[PDB]
Amino acid sequence: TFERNKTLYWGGALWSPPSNWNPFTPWNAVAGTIGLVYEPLFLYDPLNDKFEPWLAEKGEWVSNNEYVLTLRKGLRWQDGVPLTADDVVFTFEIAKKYTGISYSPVWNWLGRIERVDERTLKFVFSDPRYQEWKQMLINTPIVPKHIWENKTEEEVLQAANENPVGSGPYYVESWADDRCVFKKNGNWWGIRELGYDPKPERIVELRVLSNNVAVGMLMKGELDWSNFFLPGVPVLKKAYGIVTWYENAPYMLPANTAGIYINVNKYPLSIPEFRRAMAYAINPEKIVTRAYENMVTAANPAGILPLPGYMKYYPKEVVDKYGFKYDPEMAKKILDELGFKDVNKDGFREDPNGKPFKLTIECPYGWTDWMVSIQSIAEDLVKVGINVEPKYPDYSKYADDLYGGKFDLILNNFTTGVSATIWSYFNGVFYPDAVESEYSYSGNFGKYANPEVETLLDELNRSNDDAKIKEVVAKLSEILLKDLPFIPLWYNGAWFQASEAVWTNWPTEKNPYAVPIGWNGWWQLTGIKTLFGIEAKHH
Ligand SMILES: OC[C@H]1O[C@@H](O[C@H]2[C@H](O)[C@H](O)[C@H](O[C@H]3[C@H](O)[C@H](O)[C@H](O[C@H]4[C@H](O)[C@H](O)[C@H](O[C@H]5[C@H](O)[C@H](O)[C@H](O[C@H]6[C@H](O)[C@H](O)[C@H](O)O[C@@H]6CO)O[C@@H]5CO)O[C@@H]4CO)O[C@@H]3CO)O[C@@H]2CO)[C@@H](O)[C@@H](O)[C@@H]1O
Ligand SMILES: [Mg+2]
Ligand SMILES: [Mg+2]
Repeated sequence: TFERNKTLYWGGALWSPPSNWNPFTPWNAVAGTIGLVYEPLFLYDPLNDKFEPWLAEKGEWVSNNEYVLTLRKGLRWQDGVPLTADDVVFTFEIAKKYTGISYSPVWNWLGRIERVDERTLKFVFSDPRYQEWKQMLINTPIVPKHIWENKTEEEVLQAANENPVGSGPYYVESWADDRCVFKKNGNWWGIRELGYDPKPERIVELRVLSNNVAVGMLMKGELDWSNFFLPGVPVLKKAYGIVTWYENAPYMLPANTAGIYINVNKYPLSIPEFRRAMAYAINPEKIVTRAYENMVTAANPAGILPLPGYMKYYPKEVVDKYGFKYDPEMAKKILDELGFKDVNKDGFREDPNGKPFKLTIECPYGWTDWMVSIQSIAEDLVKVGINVEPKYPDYSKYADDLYGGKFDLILNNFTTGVSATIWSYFNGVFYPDAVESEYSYSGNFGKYANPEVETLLDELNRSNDDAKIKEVVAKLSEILLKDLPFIPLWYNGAWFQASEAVWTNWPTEKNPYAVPIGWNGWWQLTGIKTLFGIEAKHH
């Protein structure tokens, strides 16, 4: 049995049976595969807007189109093989050869990677996409050449990669239908080279079928670290000693923009004015109150996260002029203009030819707050005569629906999260390559096309000037508000609560040494630093 005071029980990110640890497919890999096992060149600290060199010792643009990366000495894979610049070169170059790899488009703007010396690389760009490069530095996991280099593309993309060999502080000890057990690598290079020493001997990542199940686990100290949404936080804190980021309401940091992606290839969702009608029909405040007990705030119409590094580009003129707000009369007005009228007194508008139509809205089953939220959204839409039914596929079906574009309306936040650049938000909304691609893992899940938007995304991407960025953000926001491929509704929380029954010194507002979120994508946003600060109450 695992000794209690050396074991960290964590959940909130495991919504399918653990079966994949492939760093090339983080959408399917067990959360923590990126972070615990495979590592990035840099972390990004969103609390302070700062990069922390991780595998890298340093990185800088030495010219308009050359980025010099210096790797730390003494880096090592979990199998003892040195991790070197060879592996970084390979991580990028494998995607030149194998276009099926998700980040293969990097080679449309990266020209070559020069080896300067033993630990230094010079990335030379044909098209220096500064904003997108920031994201690559924290999101691209470095993989071992000596393990992956002889695999075919099918092998690379399909491999379950059981017993993954990464360079990180934990490896996989065991797994089963309800858990993945990570075990500490006592020889992790980071101990010597960074002076970080992860405290848990084991991290047990738990799966539950619904947030409902996690409540009792946290209450009883069976769960230490929760990245679940849990209701009734005031009671958890008062009666069970639960800690959160903020001591008082709203308790939770914002994490991302939750909104509705719309299948623009399904009638009548193809009609931009119909999408604007839906936006006017929805009451985000009812969601904020009913689902979240005011732990979140409603989104501004552009969906720009209420953080300083984003809000410095807020397009107030554009939003004042082109924004939407909750107004059922305006929704009814537009629907009537479009000819969608109830001809049979069933409370549902038929189409202009008198035919019925109805739509689905979906979220993952067991994501209890999103279930309540899409019930609320559906109710709002039905109230102006749009027949919308909530559906709760399991996470895996939800994800296949999302990535494959097989939905009507879908509540999502996967690409609209906290990042090093506002470019990632607009890319997460508009991702042009989604349109012709079978699956999209990068955004624009409803496959909205707009050639003008593509040029603007690139303009923003290529800019390093605040004035220029502000100008382009305004143009992008105007098109977002006119065509609404994505309807922003609220900022979903960075859900974090912890039990102090075993582990203490959690990071909080007053002790902000890490952002304690272990969802995929968040280890590199300093989730990993959680592990070096927590303290086991008892030896
Ligand atoms: O409140 C509701 C419930 O919340 C639960 O917790 C949720 C949480 O709220 C949130 O939904 C979270 O979402 C995860 C998600 O599960 C998934 O892991 C997701 O993974 C993303 C990832 O963040 C990136 O967006 C990634 O984008 C990359 C692309 O895949 C691709 O590699 C791309 O490659 C480009 C390349 O880098 C280069 O730029 C080149 O030029 O072009 C390439 C192509 O574009 O690079 C992208 C960026 O790196 O995609 C994946 C998949 O979309 O990450 C989010 C965020 O964490 O999930 C959790 C649950 O796990 C619970 O709290 C529950 O209790 C609540 O009820
Ligand atoms: Mg307290
Ligand atoms: Mg009718």
